[PDB]
This record gives sequence, structure tokens and C-alpha cells, in this order.
Amino acid sequence: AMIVGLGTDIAEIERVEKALARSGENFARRILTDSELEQFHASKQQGRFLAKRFAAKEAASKALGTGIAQGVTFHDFTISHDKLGKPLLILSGQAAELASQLQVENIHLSISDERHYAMATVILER
Amino acid sequence: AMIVGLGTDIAEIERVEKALARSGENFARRILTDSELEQFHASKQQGRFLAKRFAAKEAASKALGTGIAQGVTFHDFTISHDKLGKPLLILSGQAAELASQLQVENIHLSISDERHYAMATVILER
Amino acid sequence: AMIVGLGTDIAEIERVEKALARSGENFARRILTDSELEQFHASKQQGRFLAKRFAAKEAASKALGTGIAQGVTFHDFTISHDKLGKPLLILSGQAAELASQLQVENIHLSISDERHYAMATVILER
Ligand SMILES: CC(C)(COP(=O)(O)OP(=O)(O)OC[C@H]1O[C@@H](n2cnc3c(N)ncnc32)[C@H](O)[C@@H]1OP(=O)(O)O)[C@@H](O)C(=O)NCCC(=O)NCCS
Ligand SMILES: CC(C)(COP(=O)(O)OP(=O)(O)OC[C@H]1O[C@@H](n2cnc3c(N)ncnc32)[C@H](O)[C@@H]1OP(=O)(O)O)[C@@H](O)C(=O)NCCC(=O)NCCS
Ligand SMILES: CC(C)(COP(=O)(O)OP(=O)(O)OC[C@H]1O[C@@H](n2cnc3c(N)ncnc32)[C@H](O)[C@@H]1OP(=O)(O)O)[C@@H](O)C(=O)NCCC(=O)NCCS
Ligand SMILES: [Ca+2]
Ligand SMILES: [Ca+2]
Ligand SMILES: [Ca+2]
Ligand SMILES: [Ca+2]
Ligand SMILES: [Ca+2]
Ligand SMILES: [Ca+2]
Ligand SMILES: [Cl-]
Ligand SMILES: [Cl-]
Repeated sequence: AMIVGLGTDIAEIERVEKALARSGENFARRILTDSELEQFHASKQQGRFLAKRFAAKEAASKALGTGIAQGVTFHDFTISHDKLGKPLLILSGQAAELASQLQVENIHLSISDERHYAMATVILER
Repeated sequence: AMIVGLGTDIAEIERVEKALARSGENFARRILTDSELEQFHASKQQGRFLAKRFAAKEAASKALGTGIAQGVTFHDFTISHDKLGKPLLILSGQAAELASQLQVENIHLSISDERHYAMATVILER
Repeated sequence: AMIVGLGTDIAEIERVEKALARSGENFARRILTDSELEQFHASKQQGRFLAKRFAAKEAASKALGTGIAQGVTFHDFTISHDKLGKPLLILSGQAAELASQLQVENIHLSISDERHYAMATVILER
């Protein structure tokens, strides 16, 4: 019925690429869950892949009203896709607990990227 | 009621300008309906005009859940404005058929551009 | 509860910084209410602070459906924050009068910035 939260985020792709060039998997694993890493490792544009997931998760954390804090971690969010490529967001851990407290029934996520920037928006509704 | 789709897109204006300098009307006509072409032709900043429409339409195609695919074309989306300048989105063709299947009753669109980027967000609600 | 409006906006931070270097308070006071100026004055990154507020207010004005026109001014939008850092939008002046006529009961705002750009999205719900 009503919107419980709204979140948006923009990420500079070159910054994510630089971080991967320096710290690689140590950096990717802080952001991605084990299930997401398979898809990540398969990509030939890993910085772009990670930039999008980073924007999506930050946008989700803001829609929750906590950001990546108060027990909410990047691993509480998992990004997947439907059969036509639409991105989907699934919550776990503290994010799932807060969503339940807020009575969230539907989650909407959209992602976009151009050469230099990735962005995402998330809406939680009850 | 509830949100049935969310879409967002960011477009680099310079790439649109380069495409117009090379292919002009042939490129513009792939994105714009005949009705929209009249407004486009009267514009004195065509690359900027077209980048905004491009972002709006891709955002709308993501809100429908298909992208520009599965029979959904750029011509299935028409952008107009109300008397105060608010952008309005009207669907046709396969986009309209899918929206009808999604029970879409209200469509919201917002657009913004700065010197180098144009972006848009679309929300479909039932 | 349906969506009354949606607004989005992107702002180039260096343009805001340049404006401040030239016009300072004359510029800042056009965008910010006296109450918001207190927080602004305490910031050590005033250009970035102001770029975010500028984006939030422009987005809010688009969600209302008027833009910054028709008696609606930048001062009709006040950005505050909750204890966890979530941004909150409160309307006044003509914006509040119009929102009341539209039966707006819930307002949602999200803001994000990266090195060069600030962006925001606003949704008004009845
Ligand atoms: C908000 C967060 C997710 C992102 O921070 P950031 O990249 O500086 O944020 P962005 O510029 O995209 O967003 C800043 C805006 O987010 C919004 N925000 C902050 N806290 C929020 C909250 N609890 N809920 C919703 N929105 C929030 C605010 O509008 C803020 O700007 P403002 O304070 O001027 O209004 C933050 O919780 C965070 O970065 N936490 C730690 C993340 C981390 O571990 N980082 C290491 C890198 S892997
Ligand atoms: C999705 C589409 C609309 C835009 O493609 P794009 O510009 O590469 O996409 P963007 O970079 O803006 O966004 C990519 C994201 O869109 C989202 N997306 C993809 N398919 C989607 C769908 N069916 N529904 C909703 N969102 C979708 C995804 O999150 C994707 O990123 P991810 O796969 O890493 O999660 C695509 O269907 C398209 O444009 N197809 C035809 C190609 C075309 O005509 N191009 C223009 C030529 S002039
Ligand atoms: C909408 C406004 C807030 C910003 O316009 P802008 O600088 O062109 O900003 P953007 O590029 O971000 O937005 C343009 C889009 O906003 C949208 N828009 C315009 N009027 C709108 C309205 N009444 N309601 C909702 N959206 C609107 C349109 O989609 C427009 O693009 P289009 O005409 O190509 O479709 C406008 O009312 C304005 O500039 N007011 C004056 C603000 C001011 O005082 N500026 C001085 C600089 S401090
Ligand atoms: Ca961020
Ligand atoms: Ca892209
Ligand atoms: Ca795109
Ligand atoms: Ca502009
Ligand atoms: Ca603007
Ligand atoms: Ca930032
Ligand atoms: Cl234009
Ligand atoms: Cl700041």
C-alpha cells in the first residue's frame, strides 16, 4: 500500500576498478555474498559488475533507513535477475529483520550504468 | 494499489550528439515517434533533447520489466508535457499491451540533465 | 495510497563551488532557509553540502509538479535528518499549500553524491 523507504546511489566505476586492481577478492568479497561471486568471477568486466552491485546495495541500505550500519552489512543484500534480465533484491540478516518490522512486502530495484557511472534506485513497499 | 515497475537510466549526452552528427534523422527516428519529431526538430539543443528522451524511454522499458526487447520498441513510448512542464509518458504497441497485463493505471516519470548527463526515473503503479 | 509525484535531479558539484566562490551567501541564501543556513555554515565542505540540497529541492519541486516556479521557491523545501542519517523533506509555503490540495501524506527523499555529482529522488504519496 505505502512506501516504507526509498534509496538511491551513484558510484564512479573507475574507483571500483582501482580498488579491484589493488585489493581484488578482498574487496569484492566484502561487497558480494558467496552466491554472487560465481557470477562475478565469470564476468569479463568485473569493475563494472561490482560498481552496479555496490550502487544497488547502497541504495537498498538507504531505503531501509540505516545505510550500511546498525548491523546492516553488504552481505544482507543479494542481487539476482528474473528471466528477462530485470534485477531483483533479496534480503537477509539484519536487513531482513528490519524489513519484516517495517512490514515490507514488495521490493523494487533498478540499475543503470554508462561509461563512467553506475547508479541504482530502490523502493520498499508494504 | 501498488508499484508494479521501477526503471532508471543515465545517458552520456556527448555520445548522443556524436550519433546525431553522423546519422542525424535516421538515428533520431529510431528513438522518437513521428509526433515527438516535431518538437525535436524545433529544438535548438537536439542532442540534449534526444538524450533526455532516450533516458526516459530506457527507464520506462525497465519499469515494464522487458527493456527494449520482447517486441517493446522505442516507438511504444511517447513523452509529452503538461502546461507547467511536467513530463508525461503514454504507452502504445507492445508496451501498452504489457502494461495492461500488469494492470498499470498510473505512470510517473521524472527527467533531469546537467552538462554531460541526462537521467530519468519511471514508476508504474496499479 | 497512490503516488502523487516523482522527481529526480542531478547537480554538478564544481558548478556549485564556483558559484559560492563568486557570490557566497547571496547564492547560498537563495537556496537554503535561515534554519538550514546554520548547518551549512558549520560545514567544512559547503559546496558539496549545498549541491546535495540543491538536488534534493529541485527533485522535490518536480515531484510537486511545478518546478521552481508558480510561487514555489527553494525556501519551500527544508531538508533535515533523522538520528540514523536518513534525509527528510518538509514542505512549506506554496509547496505545502499545493501538497495539501493533492492530499500528500507521506514524503520520501534519498540523496547520493560521488566526487563530481550529487543526485536526489523524491516521491510524494497520498
Ligand atoms: C549511506 C551509506 C550507505 C553510504 O555513504 P556514502 O557513500 O558517503 O553516501 P552517499 O553520498 O551515496 O550518500 C550520502 C547520503 O546518504 C543519505 N543517508 C545517510 N544515512 C542514511 C540512512 N541511515 N538512511 C537513508 N539514507 C541515508 C544522506 O542523504 C546522505 O547525505 P546527507 O547526509 O548530506 O543528506 C553509509 O551508510 C556508508 O557508506 N556506510 C559504511 C559503508 C562502508 O562500509 N564503506 C566502506 C567502503 S566498502
Ligand atoms: C536494458 C536496456 C533497456 C538498456 O540496456 P543498457 O543501456 O545496456 O542498460 P543499462 O546499462 O542502462 O542498465 C543495465 C541494467 O539494466 C537492468 N535491466 C536489464 N534488463 C532489464 C529488464 N528486462 N527489466 C528491467 N531492468 C533490466 C539490469 O539491472 C542491468 O544491469 P545488470 O544486468 O548488471 O543487473 C536494453 O534492453 C536495451 O537497450 N536493449 C536494446 C539495445 C538498444 O536498442 N540500444 C540502443 C541502440 S540506439
Ligand atoms: C524544473 C526546474 C526546477 C529545473 O529545471 P532545469 O534546470 O532545466 O533542470 P533539469 O534539467 O534538472 O530538469 C529538466 C526537466 O525537468 C522536468 N520538469 C520541468 N518542469 C517540471 C514540472 N513543472 N514538474 C515536474 N517536472 C518538470 C522536465 O522533464 C524537464 O526536461 P524536459 O522539459 O526536457 O522534459 C525549473 O523549475 C527551474 O530551473 N526553476 C528555476 C530554478 C532557479 O531558480 N534556478 C537558478 C539557478 S540557482
Ligand atoms: Ca554512495
Ligand atoms: Ca550501460
Ligand atoms: Ca541505458
Ligand atoms: Ca539541466
Ligand atoms: Ca536540475
Ligand atoms: Ca558520497
Ligand atoms: Cl532539451
Ligand atoms: Cl556535506
